[PDB]
Amino acid sequence: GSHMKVVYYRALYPFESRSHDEITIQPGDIVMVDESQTGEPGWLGGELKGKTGWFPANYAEKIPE
Ligand SMILES: [Cl-]
Ligand SMILES: [Zn+2]
Ligand SMILES: [Zn+2]
Repeated sequence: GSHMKVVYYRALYPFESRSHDEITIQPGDIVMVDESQTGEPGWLGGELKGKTGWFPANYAEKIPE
């Protein structure tokens, strides 16, 4: 994917990671996001609890700065 200026997303729906490059999120988790892979809806990539990876972009919401 592509790097972007670091931003924070709050998870809205649960997602369970399966591959190395995915992360698990639960509603309310805050992810520090620095990557995207464009798609419909595509993927966002970032760090949560010491792990890094993709999660589906429509499963979280951008937190205003
Ligand atoms: Cl797609
Ligand atoms: Zn493995
Ligand atoms: Zn992959």
